[PDB]
Amino acid sequence: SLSELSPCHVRSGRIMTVDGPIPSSALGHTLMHEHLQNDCRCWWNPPQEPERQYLAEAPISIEILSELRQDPFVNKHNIALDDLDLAIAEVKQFAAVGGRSIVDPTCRGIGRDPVKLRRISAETGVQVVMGAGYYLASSMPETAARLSADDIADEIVAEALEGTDGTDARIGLIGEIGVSSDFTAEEEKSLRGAARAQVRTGLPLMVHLPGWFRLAHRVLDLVEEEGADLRHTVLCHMNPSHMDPVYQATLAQRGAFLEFDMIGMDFFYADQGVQCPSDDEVARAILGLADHGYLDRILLSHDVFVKMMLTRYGGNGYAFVTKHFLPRLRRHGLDDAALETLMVTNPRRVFDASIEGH
Amino acid sequence: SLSELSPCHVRSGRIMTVDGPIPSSALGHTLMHEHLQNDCRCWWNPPQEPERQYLAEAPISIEILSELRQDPFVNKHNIALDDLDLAIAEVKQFAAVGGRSIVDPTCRGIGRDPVKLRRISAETGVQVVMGAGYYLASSMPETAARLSADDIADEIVAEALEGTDGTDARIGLIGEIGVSSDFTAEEEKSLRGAARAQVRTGLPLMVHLPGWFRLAHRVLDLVEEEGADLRHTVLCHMNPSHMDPVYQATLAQRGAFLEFDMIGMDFFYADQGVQCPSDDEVARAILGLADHGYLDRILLSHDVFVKMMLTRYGGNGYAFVTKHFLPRLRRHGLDDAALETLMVTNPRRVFDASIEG
Amino acid sequence: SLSELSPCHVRSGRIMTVDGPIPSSALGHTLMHEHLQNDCRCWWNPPQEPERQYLAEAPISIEILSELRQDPFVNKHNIALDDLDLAIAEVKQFAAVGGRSIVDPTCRGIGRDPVKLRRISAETGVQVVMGAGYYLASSMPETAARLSADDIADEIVAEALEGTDGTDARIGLIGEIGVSSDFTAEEEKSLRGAARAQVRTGLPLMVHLPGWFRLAHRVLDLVEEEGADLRHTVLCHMNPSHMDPVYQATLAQRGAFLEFDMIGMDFFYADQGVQCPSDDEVARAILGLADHGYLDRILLSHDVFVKMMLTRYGGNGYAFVTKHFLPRLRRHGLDDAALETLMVTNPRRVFDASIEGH
Amino acid sequence: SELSPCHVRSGRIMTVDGPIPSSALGHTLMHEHLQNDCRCWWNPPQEPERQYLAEAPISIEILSELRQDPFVNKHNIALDDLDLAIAEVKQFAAVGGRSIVDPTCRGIGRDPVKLRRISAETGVQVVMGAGYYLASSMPETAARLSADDIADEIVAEALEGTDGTDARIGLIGEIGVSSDFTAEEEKSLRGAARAQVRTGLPLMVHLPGWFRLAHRVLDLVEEEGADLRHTVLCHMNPSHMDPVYQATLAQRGAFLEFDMIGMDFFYADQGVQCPSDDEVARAILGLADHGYLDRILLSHDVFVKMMLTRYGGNGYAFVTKHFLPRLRRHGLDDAALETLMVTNPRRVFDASIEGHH
Ligand SMILES: [Mg+2]
Ligand SMILES: [Zn+2]
Ligand SMILES: [Zn+2]
Ligand SMILES: [Zn+2]
Ligand SMILES: [Zn+2]
Ligand SMILES: [Zn+2]
Ligand SMILES: [Zn+2]
Ligand SMILES: [Zn+2]
Ligand SMILES: [Zn+2]
Repeated sequence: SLSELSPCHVRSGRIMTVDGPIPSSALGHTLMHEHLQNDCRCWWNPPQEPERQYLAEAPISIEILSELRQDPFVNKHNIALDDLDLAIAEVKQFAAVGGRSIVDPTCRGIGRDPVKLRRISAETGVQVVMGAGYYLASSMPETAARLSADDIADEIVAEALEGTDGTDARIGLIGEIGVSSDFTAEEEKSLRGAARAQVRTGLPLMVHLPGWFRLAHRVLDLVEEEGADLRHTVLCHMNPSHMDPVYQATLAQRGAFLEFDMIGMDFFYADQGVQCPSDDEVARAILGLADHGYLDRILLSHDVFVKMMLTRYGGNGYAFVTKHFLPRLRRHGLDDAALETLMVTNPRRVFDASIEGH
Repeated sequence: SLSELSPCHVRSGRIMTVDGPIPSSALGHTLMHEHLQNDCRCWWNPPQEPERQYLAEAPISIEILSELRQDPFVNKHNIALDDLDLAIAEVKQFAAVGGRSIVDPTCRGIGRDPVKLRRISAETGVQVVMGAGYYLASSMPETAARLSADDIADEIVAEALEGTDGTDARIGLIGEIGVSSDFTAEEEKSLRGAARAQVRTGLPLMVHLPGWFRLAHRVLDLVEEEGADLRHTVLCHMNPSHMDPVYQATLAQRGAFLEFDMIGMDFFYADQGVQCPSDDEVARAILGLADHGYLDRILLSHDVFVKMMLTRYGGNGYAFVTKHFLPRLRRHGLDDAALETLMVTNPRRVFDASIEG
Repeated sequence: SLSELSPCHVRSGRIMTVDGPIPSSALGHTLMHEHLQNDCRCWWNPPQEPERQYLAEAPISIEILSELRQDPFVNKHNIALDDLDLAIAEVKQFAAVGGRSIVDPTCRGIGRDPVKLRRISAETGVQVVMGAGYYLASSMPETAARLSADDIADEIVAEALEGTDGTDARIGLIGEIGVSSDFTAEEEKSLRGAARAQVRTGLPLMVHLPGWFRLAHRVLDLVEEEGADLRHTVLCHMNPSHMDPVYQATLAQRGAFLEFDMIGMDFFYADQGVQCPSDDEVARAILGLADHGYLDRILLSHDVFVKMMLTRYGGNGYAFVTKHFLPRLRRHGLDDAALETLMVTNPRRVFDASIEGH
Repeated sequence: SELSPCHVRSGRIMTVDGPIPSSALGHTLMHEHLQNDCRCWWNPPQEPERQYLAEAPISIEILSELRQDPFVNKHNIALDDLDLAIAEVKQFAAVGGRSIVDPTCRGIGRDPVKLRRISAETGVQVVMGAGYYLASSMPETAARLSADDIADEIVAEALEGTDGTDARIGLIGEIGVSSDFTAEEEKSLRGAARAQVRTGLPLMVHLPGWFRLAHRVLDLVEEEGADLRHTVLCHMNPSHMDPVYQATLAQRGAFLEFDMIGMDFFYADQGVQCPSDDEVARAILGLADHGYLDRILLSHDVFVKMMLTRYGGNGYAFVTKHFLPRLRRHGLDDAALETLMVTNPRRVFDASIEGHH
């Protein structure tokens, strides 16, 4: 009969960062979905072609970038953000263009580390909000199998109230819960646990979608069924469904945030046989959603999750959305006020339910 | 006329390479539009902000590739393909995947050099066809002002029959004739001279178009009134108008080749404020044209023209179309017969009028 | 204090017809929006060109139908359904093809008459449901100016519980509430009173939209803030917005019924300068709405409201949707189950909240 | 030696009342039937509940049903009321109409005697067509006829007379091509095409509007050596949603005739629906936007009694009185309306008229 709400629940007016609560007004210019450190080794796509073996063991170098872009998971070096010093330098680029906060949804199974997040936040001066929960079935630890939906919910609640991974750092978002195109029983159990935790903690809920598929409405049905708040639920990886305006708009209508977290990402995922859309295509979709009154549901990010996405390795880094995509949205007809809404007001809205709509 | 026809005119069944004539059947798997060596200094886009000054004088390195992709012309090192050894290595990648010939439309003003082409063909074993004529106005030498359209046609005729740039290497195509969005009086004179040379030499004609505009029909009107053969006229840079199927299909109907020579190029040209389309968007356009029966008018290439487009500098190289785009077209529905038509039959059709449609 | 619910509220399982309550299961094959008798003289479009003067005064004859189709409101004889015997014969055609019920939304200002409706239901054997409330501004009674939103709600509640126009006939639907492209303060007051009546009586709410505009979301916003049930709110005249799938789908997602009540109407309204879409264009829009999972929100009717729409005058009559449009929907891809859903299940859903969705 | 005295390069047009300079054609309807017989398309109702729609004369109370199955009514499928035809045509002259091209040919009731009565009484100039229509309407005698025999007949009607009169044809046309494109219809079309070469008159071809046989039709016509720039493709209305199909046909040089303006019936016998005027207007705008305004023709194809104002139809003045205003609402200016109703019809019959909007 005790309340389990986070001291930084959506009706508190505060946000839980790895360094403690901050007023929602201090969030400022924000990147809603970025990985600062992680481990994607489980997604390694072994080259079966004899001609393509050199791509697996070699460290990222300028001469192999083209091939990596057509199959980023083929390279072992690429699939792990484990360079803290580089992470710090790359994040400083964001801070250099006004960046103030970063939401890191790296959860259980893919390298979440509060100790490392605090080091980055302290050295960069950029505020960091940490996520929680379980990812895709393949990344789930041996122990998850014995856990019930409520057991998973309990773990999340504890991280929002007590601490995480043996530290007193607490989460500020229940996030990047894995839902694959197969939407396995494990994943459903995981999502139900996250949704129940959303109700118990009052924290925003972020769900990883299989972007090239269309399970978003089924995802929201489940969240809604568990009693969670759709207006504080974020649907990740919307970029690939840019050509389905009805799909995207009806989702926004239900209240969920539509996160276009793949800005700048243009890879072809050989494994899945899917292509990331262009920024122009995404820009038009965003323009369409805004024209239909859903501007306050749109979120932008890069979803940096591999080394080749850092500028040091030829990538766009964490300052690309701010430096290059915003000007592109301008070219598509969006005004300054809209840009402020996208990078500042909407992120705040995800965490603060008292913020008026658009 | 007759005496001025190239030994390899479009009704000869032969093709003129920098190393001499070859039967059209020997052309094989081809890239219709690539620059092996060139000079694009005249297009350098000086960095306005003193904060981007480093992007101008610094050499290309993996750490600045993102910025360069948003403004390729800001970097001086990037705007000139001048390393022959690298050109040779990059071209071998194409040969390694079945590549047999490359058409280099580098013409006057942008660094055409028959000696270097011959070295590349010698060391790679890849057949090279050399272009000719004048490019965009800003690249034209001061001596071009004195030339009449006929004088320009005469120069082209001489390179088709006797030699080029002080060598005995003869051209096998007229082109990458520059037409800017402004279509200046000089560019018009240049194009008329090219069209007249097309009639006189009987060689294919290739025209550079400002891809983000829609001047193609005006271009064909002029080529046609000058008496040139539209069925052996190639319209370059069609990638940007992928969203205008009527425009593209009507051009194909008139008989011209639609060259999607920007496969793999995804830069944002800041100077002009235009964006290169994605390969998926281009693939859909190609499928559409084929659905309407215009498959025999489609050509593919990369238009490699700056350093960052080579694999050595993080780019796609000359083997990308073959290795990665053909599979993409396969994913879109084109069968193997169609891929053979695109990389072998069509290129042959450009140079040989006897190939059935 | 004390309940004001109609004996046939949406959770009653019954429906109020001019002849009393009937189980919702008895509604059957239904036309959700038809006028059996009405008066549209206040919408006459006088021909400025003296050459077209003859069309204004002349009676409807086969010789001038072409001209009338290009400007229906030019003819005085056309803008009033006043022949009860013809109405009865025309309605018998609907019954002749399986029709069981008709919903007549003719309200105050446009000729609502419970006496006539009863004679029609009596002689045709077709069940008739009567609407209520006020229509567009220009048709509103002088007295409506003094009425407050609550007074309007009170009038509607009285017709749902006691009787209407001096009779004991009670209403079964609240509506064909007028909302013009101008959405005047009076129309807003009218709609607010209607929505309050929806909450108090529990009866369905039907709203007239200026189809060629996009005010539907603003309409639902108002019905929503007044506490009314969007799930039993019908948005009329959706046909003209067939080319705006995002707009239509997002309205359906909010829960409102999308009424394509202009089936068969292909006139050009000279006055407004608007053109009625073709049945093929509408069929495609309907297919799309269904493809997106909104089939249970789709309603179909003719909105017969002028003499020229009756078969006697060369028009389609009341049996057109059933005899000709359903087959067209089949040619487009809909099966008999879907057709059954459109003409029976959905109409029942309008009046009965116990009907399962999907 | 077989050119009509009013061939397309003569500057003249052959009407049923003799030659007239092309400049005299004026405001014209390119495809209308003044008198005809469509009894062969009788679509009798096999259900008792629709038996009344068969032998009953058209009346106001059955119009809805007829619009859903035009051929179900006997009275409706024959324009045999000359007095009514005159009255209806006068409506067209009343709004500026000067000429009407009647493509009614062999098999569907062509009658020079009746056309002359109509022209004399209304003051409207009439151009008469020729050739054979759809397979199901060809006479038994056409079976033995070879393509050349068919062309011979057309030539005689162009130079000597028609059906025993001295009235001569001014257009070869409304040649029948069904969705099946039968052997007999192909022979008919080849004969028409050869006659186009011999007489130099324009060629008009009936197309199964809901299909896509136009390019195949133009292929045949072209190989028979006929003039594509004076070939008219009828019934383009139904392919309005295929801008590439329509634009490419226009690029080949043929006229695109939207002769079903105002026609909104559902042909139960074919299971096809006539498009709305708004949809057609959009298609016309698109073609003009891509520079094909000079290839666009408009008409009603009045061919059954219910299409006459007396029977609730639109009559022969609808295009002029109601569709032009619709085109204006869509964005076309007055000069474009002049181009559509006067200049283009003249272009059909006169090759000396230069192109453009
Ligand atoms: Mg002979
Ligand atoms: Zn993810
Ligand atoms: Zn992620
Ligand atoms: Zn170029
Ligand atoms: Zn080039
Ligand atoms: Zn209404
Ligand atoms: Zn109504
Ligand atoms: Zn016809
Ligand atoms: Zn006809």
